[PDB]
Amino acid sequence: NSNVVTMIRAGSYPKVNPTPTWVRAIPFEVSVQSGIAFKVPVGSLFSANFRTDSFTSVTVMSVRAWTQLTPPVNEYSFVRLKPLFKTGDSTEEFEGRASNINTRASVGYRIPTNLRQNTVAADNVCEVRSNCRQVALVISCCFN
Amino acid sequence: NSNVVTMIRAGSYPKVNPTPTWVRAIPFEVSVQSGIAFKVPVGSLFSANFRTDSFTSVTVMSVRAWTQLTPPVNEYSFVRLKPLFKTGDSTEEFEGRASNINTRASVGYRIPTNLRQNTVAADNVCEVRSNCRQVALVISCCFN
Amino acid sequence: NSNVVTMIRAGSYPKVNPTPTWVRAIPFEVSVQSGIAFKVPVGSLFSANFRTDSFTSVTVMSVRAWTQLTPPVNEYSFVRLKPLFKTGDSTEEFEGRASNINTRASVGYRIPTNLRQNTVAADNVCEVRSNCRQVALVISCCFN
Amino acid sequence: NSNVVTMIRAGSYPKVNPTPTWVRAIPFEVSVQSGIAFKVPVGSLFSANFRTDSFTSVTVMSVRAWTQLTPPVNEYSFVRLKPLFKTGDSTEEFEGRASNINTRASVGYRIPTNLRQNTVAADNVCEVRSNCRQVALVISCCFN
Amino acid sequence: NSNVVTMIRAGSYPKVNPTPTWVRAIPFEVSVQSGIAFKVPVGSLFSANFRTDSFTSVTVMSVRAWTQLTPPVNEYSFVRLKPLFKTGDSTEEFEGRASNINTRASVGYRIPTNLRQNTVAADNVCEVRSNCRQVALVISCCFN
Amino acid sequence: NSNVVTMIRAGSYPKVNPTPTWVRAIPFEVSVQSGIAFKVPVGSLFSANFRTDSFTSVTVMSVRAWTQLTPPVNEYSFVRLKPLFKTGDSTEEFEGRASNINTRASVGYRIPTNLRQNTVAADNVCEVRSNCRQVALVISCCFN
Amino acid sequence: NSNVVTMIRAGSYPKVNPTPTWVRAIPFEVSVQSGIAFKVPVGSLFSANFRTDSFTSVTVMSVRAWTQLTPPVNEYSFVRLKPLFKTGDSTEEFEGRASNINTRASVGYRIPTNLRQNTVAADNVCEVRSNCRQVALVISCCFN
RNA sequence: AAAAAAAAAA
RNA sequence: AAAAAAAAAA
RNA sequence: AAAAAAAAAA
RNA sequence: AAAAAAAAAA
RNA sequence: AAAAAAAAAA
RNA sequence: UUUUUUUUUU
RNA sequence: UUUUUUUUUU
RNA sequence: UUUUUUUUUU
RNA sequence: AAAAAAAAAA
RNA sequence: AAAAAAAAAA
RNA sequence: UUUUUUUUUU
RNA sequence: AAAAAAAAAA
RNA sequence: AAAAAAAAAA
RNA sequence: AAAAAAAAAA
RNA sequence: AAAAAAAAAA
RNA sequence: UUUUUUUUUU
RNA sequence: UUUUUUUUUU
Repeated sequence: NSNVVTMIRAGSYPKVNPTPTWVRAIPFEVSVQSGIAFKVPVGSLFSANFRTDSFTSVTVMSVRAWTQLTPPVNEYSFVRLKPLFKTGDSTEEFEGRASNINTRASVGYRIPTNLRQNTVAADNVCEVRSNCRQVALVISCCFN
Repeated sequence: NSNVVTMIRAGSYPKVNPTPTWVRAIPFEVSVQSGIAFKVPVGSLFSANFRTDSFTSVTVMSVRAWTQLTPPVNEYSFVRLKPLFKTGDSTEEFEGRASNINTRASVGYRIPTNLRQNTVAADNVCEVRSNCRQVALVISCCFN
Repeated sequence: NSNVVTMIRAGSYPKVNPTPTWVRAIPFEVSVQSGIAFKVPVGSLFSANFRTDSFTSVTVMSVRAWTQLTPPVNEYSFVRLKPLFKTGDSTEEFEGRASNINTRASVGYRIPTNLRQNTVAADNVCEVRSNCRQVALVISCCFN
Repeated sequence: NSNVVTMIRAGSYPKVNPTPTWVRAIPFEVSVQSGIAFKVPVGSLFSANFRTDSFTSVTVMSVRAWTQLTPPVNEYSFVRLKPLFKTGDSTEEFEGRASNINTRASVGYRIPTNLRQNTVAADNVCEVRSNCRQVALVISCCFN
Repeated sequence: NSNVVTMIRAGSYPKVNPTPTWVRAIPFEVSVQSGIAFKVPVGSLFSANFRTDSFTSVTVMSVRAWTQLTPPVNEYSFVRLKPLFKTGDSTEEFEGRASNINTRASVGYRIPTNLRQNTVAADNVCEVRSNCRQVALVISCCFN
Repeated sequence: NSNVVTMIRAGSYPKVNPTPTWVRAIPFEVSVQSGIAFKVPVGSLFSANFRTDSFTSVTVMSVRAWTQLTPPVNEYSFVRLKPLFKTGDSTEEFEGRASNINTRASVGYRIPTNLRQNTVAADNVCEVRSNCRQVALVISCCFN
Repeated sequence: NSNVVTMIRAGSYPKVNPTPTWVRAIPFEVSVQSGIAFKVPVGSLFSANFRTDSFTSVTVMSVRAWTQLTPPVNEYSFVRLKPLFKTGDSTEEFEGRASNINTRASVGYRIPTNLRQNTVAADNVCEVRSNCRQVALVISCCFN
């Protein structure tokens, strides 16, 4: 392949965008209490730890949850997800349980195209329920 | 297609990365004096206006320049580019001229694979010469 | 086929959901006055008569209306539907008339994918106008 | 695809049903004592927690059991299932055992077509035996 | 072809709609100040000058902009667009610049299907920035 | 498909039209007396109830008529149409009768290409005769 | 398929057998001491708990062994099997060891066709050795 | 036959 | 790949 | 048509 | 060649 | 697609 | 993708 | 007979 | 190996 | 393989 | 040759 | 889906 | 698809 | 399958 | 024939 | 074309 | 022999 | 990709 700089025959000035969109998967954790549902805020996706402090809106595509800490004694890990939306919250409780006490419990859900609108920091993604004190999330989204 | 949320049978916790790389084309402008060469610093690529204030290094792939203002009276626009490298500056003067007085002049150059190392904010990209007082650049690079 | 019980060789604990979604066609009637449009509330879909008193939101896909009672003397039955949306009500008046005085008049409309968001009990499906005193509806939707 | 509402050319009033059937897999847990068989009541399937409080009968198709808590010390988890029927109870003890002490034990059985009749709340599904104090069940059935 | 009136063998009365939908491209201009962003109201699309004064909602599909006046002295024409949405404003700045000082600058963006909801007169389409005092807009939309 | 806004690489300013044409079918009713022909005015097609109050001319392609009320006692429904033209009125009497006393009568005619000129509000479409007091008309026309 | 009873045109009285053979895999456990071989008696296969109390002889085809309890501290589980025969005992010590301290150790041996004679309750099947205090056996055999 | 630099071409 | 329920389709 | 980044898939 | 609007058709 | 110069190659 | 100049490899 | 949702089997 | 986003080449 | 009765089906 | 139960197998 | 055992049908 | 009336055509 | 309206495309 | 939801399957 | 009942047949 | 108008058959 | 349940289209 080429070993030195080569000339580019550029033409007219193209169309540019200094602030483009970005498809990303954001990993973060949430602290949950026993028997209490925790509304996960959308504002947790806008942070300098994800290079996403420049955005103000995001389109969430899918949500995946993992238990982050060990379950109580004699129990297996479980994590539930209840989707939330601005036009109307859902009543599904997608639950995944671990079959080994030393293994995480995982579950997720996909958001259909008809409900993939923008969300801002004040909004909530879903509700999380678990017997472990911490839940890790991996949210596939498009920042715009 | 689907009209409601559907469960995702997630498995083990996957390999994640909260601060990934990003291939971009960064547009920005510089002020140039007549008969004086302007050194374009690499620090101009790290800004919040480009969503890039979180990176510290960047791999430049190609540089393109356009004249941003009108040329002096009776003249046609022109722009020269001299590539600069930490291992050793080059002496090429890639020059493009305008064939219409009302049209921009443009030129660009490609950096070969053997010279695509990282550069930090303190480094320089190239030298810019032009008869117009402002030059527009679009630098294709990989942030990491 | 099998005549007695057979053993299932199960494995790990699967991903479960106790409150799943449900695509339905909900029949119900509304009383209409002469020359006055009636806003059909979405809350009519959540009732124990439909096994749907557990849902809080619903995604309406298509609405079909029939005249339920006989028209006034010397007239043929008719029914008009005007779709309503939270992001902006429409002005279309889909209308159907009966060609026999003793037959029902019917009409319906389809909701596109871009407008298939969730609606709650406080929302309205559409406006209905009819010279008959009652109108039967069959609203294809997805409860979630 | 369409971006606005389109008219449906509906015809006569169709055959309707406001309370239809539903095939579901219902997850719930039962408390088991050591060396004592526990009868699983059919009434545990009718609940507002499963959106099935509107049904009174149910046709059971298959039953799957998992150990929900840890086994006693030094032991591996096990679970036994004995199908119960109104016309005549079976004596099969379908058993599954865990090969890892930290993993659930699971087993299941399928009800043939000749035994798929309706059952009410008073009826029993099966007897469960386990060295663990809790057993999670997932019953595939059709509500009607 | 036929040179006189011929009889149509019509049948039953069909499904009619007096106020139908309408796919349109609405051209109009806005006044922009130097260095000041201008929010384009959706109400600009409802006017008797476009035959659309009878509509109350509209679904936008794409937005296009051209510079309507000459840029300041020594400068090339440019125009920036930032899409706005009720669910969440975007941060993109789609920019197009003129390569000839006598030529307009043009740029545009397309709204995805998942963001094509209804918008009323009080809503805003996008922000516009330009060094020219007037920008010509052409908005492909569906009236309903 | 796309989930976020994407940039359109627009070019020169295109040919636009703010007040375009429109192919429509305009449904409306007229009051007819027994044994008296009624001239249908073209001005009935220009109204805000049809979104066509902005037009001043219209080109008719075909005319259809149904009886809107019940016929007198012991009689079957009928309707006659006589096309009218500015260059010369026709003498045809396209007639359709009901085979059931409870059913509407329908008939229609098509205007050839050589007679499809513009018509203003002062002009008349056709004469209508019927034993019923009201006749429903559906006129396929092109507004311009 | 047939929904009521049908007539069977039987012929002569067939050859019957009220006490037929039966191929089975008998699950049972034995208690084993440390460093002491345990002779598993054939009489353990004849029991009402396996529906085989009516048999007096059995033809053993294969023997499989699993550890039933946890091994000593710091040790992995293991189990040995030594086949025994009335015509002459074997000296093979088929051994299996667990590769996880929390998993069962398993091994098995198949009896060839030339050594598949009948064995009564007084006979032995194999000698079992293990560091666990219990071994779970599953013996494939034909009861006759 | 492919690859690099300088030049040329549709 | 076939079958059941709920929904949609030619 | 190939390659790079991010995402998604069998 | 495909997608959306209005009209028409088997 | 061919030709020249500098370089690399089977 | 090829022709030519410098160079290399085989 | 297929698309889609819940679920199961492989 | 393809689809999608950013970008370049042609 | 055809025919009859009763039932079910495209 | 297909269906069932029990066992076994790739 | 097959091999084996018990039984049935043809 | 053929025939009849009026018209038009190679 | 063809014709008209509005939108889009090579 | 394709798509959706609930279930079942290799 | 398949399935049920009664009848009939190789 | 076809196209068009009126009309009938299917 | 198919079978079943609700439903739609043809």
